[PDB]
Amino acid sequence: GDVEKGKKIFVQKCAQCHTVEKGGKHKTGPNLHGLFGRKTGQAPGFSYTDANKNKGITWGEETLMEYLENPKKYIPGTKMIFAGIKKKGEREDLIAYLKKATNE
Ligand code: HEM
Repeated sequence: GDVEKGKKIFVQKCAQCHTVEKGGKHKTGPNLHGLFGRKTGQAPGFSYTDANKNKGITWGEETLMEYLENPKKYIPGTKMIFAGIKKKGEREDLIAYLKKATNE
C-alpha cells in the first residue's frame, strides 16, 4: 500500500477518534501506538467492550484488512462506530500508513 495515500485516509476517517503516536491520548477510541503484533483490546487505560477484548486475534496487516472492511462483522458488539472501507486498495494504503505511524 501507498503510505501517503493512507495518511490522508487516516486523517479524514480515523484521527477524530484515534491517535497513533507513542504516548498519544485515548479519545473516543484507543491510542494505536504499538498496534501491530498486539492482541485485541490490550492498550492500557482504555475501556474496551468485552467483545473487543475477547476477539483474541493479533493485529497485523491481514487481520486489519478484514476488520477495516466491516468492523461490526469482524467484532460483533464493538463500540467502534465506523461502516468500513469498501475498496481493497484504500484499505491497503491505510494499513501501510498504520504500519509506519504506529511504530515510530
Ligand atoms: C478507518 C478509521 C479507523 C481505523 C483504521 C480504526 C481502527 C481501530 C482498531 C484497530 C481498533 C482496535 C484497537 C485495539 O484492539 O487495541 C479500534 C478500536 C476502536 N475504534 Fe477505531 N478505527 C477507525 C475509526 C474509528 C472511528 C471513526 C471511531 C469512532 C466514531 C472509532 C472508534 C473506536 C472505538 C470506540 C474502539 C474501541 C472499540 C471497542 O472497545 O469495542 N474508530 N479502531
